[PDB]
Amino acid sequence: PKVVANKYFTSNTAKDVWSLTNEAAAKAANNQGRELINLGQGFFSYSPPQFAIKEAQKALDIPMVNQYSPTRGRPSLINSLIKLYSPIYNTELKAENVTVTTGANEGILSCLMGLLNAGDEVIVFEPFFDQYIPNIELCGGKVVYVPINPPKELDQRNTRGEEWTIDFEQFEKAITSKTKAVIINTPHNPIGKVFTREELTTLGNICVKHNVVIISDEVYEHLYFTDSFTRIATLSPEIGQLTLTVGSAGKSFAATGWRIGWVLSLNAELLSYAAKAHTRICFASPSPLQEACANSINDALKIGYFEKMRQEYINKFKIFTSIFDELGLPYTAPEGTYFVLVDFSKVKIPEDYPYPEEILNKGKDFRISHWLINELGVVAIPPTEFYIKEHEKAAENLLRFAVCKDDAYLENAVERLKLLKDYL
Amino acid sequence: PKVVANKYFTSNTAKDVWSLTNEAAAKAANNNQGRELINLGQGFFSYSPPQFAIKEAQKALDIPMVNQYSPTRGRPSLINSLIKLYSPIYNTELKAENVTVTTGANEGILSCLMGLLNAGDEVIVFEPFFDQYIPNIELCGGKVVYVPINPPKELDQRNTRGEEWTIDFEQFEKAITSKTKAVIINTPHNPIGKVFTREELTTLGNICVKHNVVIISDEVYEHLYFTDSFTRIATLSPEIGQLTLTVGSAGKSFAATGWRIGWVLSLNAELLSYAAKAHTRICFASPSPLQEACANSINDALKIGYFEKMRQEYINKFKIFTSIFDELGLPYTAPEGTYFVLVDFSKVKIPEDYPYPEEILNKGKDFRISHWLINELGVVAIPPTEFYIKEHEKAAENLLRFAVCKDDAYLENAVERLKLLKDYL
Repeated sequence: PKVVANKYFTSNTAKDVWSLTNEAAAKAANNQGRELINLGQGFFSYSPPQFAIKEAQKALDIPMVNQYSPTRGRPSLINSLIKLYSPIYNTELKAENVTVTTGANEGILSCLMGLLNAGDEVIVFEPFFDQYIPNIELCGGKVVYVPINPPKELDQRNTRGEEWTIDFEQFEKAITSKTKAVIINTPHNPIGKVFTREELTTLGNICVKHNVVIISDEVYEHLYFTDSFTRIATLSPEIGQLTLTVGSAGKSFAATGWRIGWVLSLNAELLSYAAKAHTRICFASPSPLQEACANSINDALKIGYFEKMRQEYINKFKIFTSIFDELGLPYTAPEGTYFVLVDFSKVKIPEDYPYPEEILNKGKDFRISHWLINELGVVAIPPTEFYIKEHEKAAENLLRFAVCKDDAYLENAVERLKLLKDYL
Repeated sequence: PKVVANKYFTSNTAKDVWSLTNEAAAKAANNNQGRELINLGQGFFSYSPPQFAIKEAQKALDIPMVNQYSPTRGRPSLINSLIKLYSPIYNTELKAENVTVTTGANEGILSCLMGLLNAGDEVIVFEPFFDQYIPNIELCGGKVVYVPINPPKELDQRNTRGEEWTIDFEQFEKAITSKTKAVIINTPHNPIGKVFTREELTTLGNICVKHNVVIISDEVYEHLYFTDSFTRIATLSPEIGQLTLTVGSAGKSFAATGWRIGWVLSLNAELLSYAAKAHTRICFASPSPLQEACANSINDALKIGYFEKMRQEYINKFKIFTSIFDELGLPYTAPEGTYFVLVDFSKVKIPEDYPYPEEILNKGKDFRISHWLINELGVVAIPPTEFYIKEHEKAAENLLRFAVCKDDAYLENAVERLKLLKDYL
């Protein structure tokens, strides 16, 4: 039959970067004698820590833990979060300041749905997280894009996080009477940038001045390599009253398939809206995993797991970034996350290399990623997918690498990438 | 500060049935002083899922990658078990493209609606409706259109059958416009317990193919039926199947409501793809360990007759429970499926001046009957008028919904307490 479906889906038919990257990989395994090395997957290749696994198996042995949890979450998990974040915020947080969602992505969607009215505007920073766009638009929202500008020096030397910056003048100028909120991602995916207390302080105050809700995506909150990680909500009472901070159990415990997340806010009424939306979207989040997470947070604090994970990742990047320092390719040292942006502009690719008709329209990186897969057998992600075409040139030379793999895998990627010397 | 939230939530402020019932049970626990309350208002199991499912779940957690994101449409393993389970039921060798895993049936129904709806579209629901249907439809820009499932005229004279509750199909078809995108059919029905027949579903389906209206069949209770057969509308005719999206629920099938794993199937691959795309944008991927647990639990269930075992177990639960209404002379609609039962309380002599909170004076009568029952007997039941639009409400104003998804002992204890109704004749 000829059913008319939602126009939002029928009018957006283009393959996305995963779909296109998977096809290229699919075919490049032709590289025979070689196994493709995938650094394009933004999720861990290994298992969650054993203590996490054990808590989940125990939880399943508790009859009612297998049934619907209260809509805002299991008290046990809301309590482990109260315990964990109360010291961080300097408040004796209560249940009203916490709400559990089915992962950070649906937690963000719950924030957007509880706050948006047809026509409303939401600002996002480029390179943005792919899910942000449909979440906002599916809630009747209009997306506004202000870039996280690269360093002019981006492709001559290795850059830092604080070198990618937002034009807070340009940002305060995108705010209108239709602006309901702004999504801020720190540590940033894919820049790895950890927004500073002042970069964040300015934003915070701008928004309280313009009464704009701050939806803060802090899923990589535990994965930072700077002396400190600043939470914009803990900056100044007024900012905190306008901030909804999202976290992820999956990214925290290397269990992306668990689908447990949470949203915290000092402004309980603001939060009630995300909570009510969550109730109407998912109703309740996975029960056995909520209990596992409640106990894992405690197991984690007791054994210094987060610090240990941060060191493991400092190591992983030491292993990985080394070949780029050797090859001469600049990159922005990650301040957090397990993502790294490498400039491939200096790589000499045949000006007549054969690319699919599907990517000639795309920015440069889509072709670089394609070549790299067919020629070196290494999968990397082109970041211009997280841009609006007109703001996209500032990164058409970059590639995103995800190092959430075990050390050995990373070292073998470094060896394969030595072939990048056959192209200066 | 002063932030304008979504008006949808700021406009719908009234307390729902759950809040009211819970409150009433609170102030009533005092009085009931030495009497524990009997809660038959909870629509979810009070016990653990079968030990075989529990074990599949703990085992699944030991496979590393099973703890990371699963493919957006579902883990192949679960899709395979679903293809294996339904291919014989349908009459096709179903493929991955006819199956899609969602985070429970509720969010799968939402995914279906979000993939098909455009601003202004209309979706028809049948009263009494499942609660989540309304916001799911409206949050996606839909306008809900209500058509009641009419109760038998003998409803409060004698026990009735699910088959006696009927949709007025001329009224239904007459409610279809060019704006009508889909209709939601829930069978076995929550809460009548009605198992729509092959004939009821044939006529419903033929009407839908005639007006090109998508059928969203909520069949989470597909395994919990007491009739000879359970008709799946999508298997009635190729034309009906092409307009149908059928929903299932791992939590309702395996007594595991906290797992949040469901699925949507359709012979129309393109129709299904829209539900899948929506799911991808709503939750991205469903819980991985539990999908794997479900993949295997489905295989275990077929090799041990688990679904048949649970049907018998529920036939017994109702036999235990309904027997008191037979002895008391209170008519009910014998359930044809589900673990819900609608019982008529119109005969109960509740004092005409009995006090009720201002909050429920405007509510259908059943809300007050529920209030009274909690206070005077310490038994919790839900007023089904919550699942009606006010203008169609009357037809169920004398009913109370009970849910027997409790263990036999608890049910037998409920029966003993309910004998007290004898004093109110």
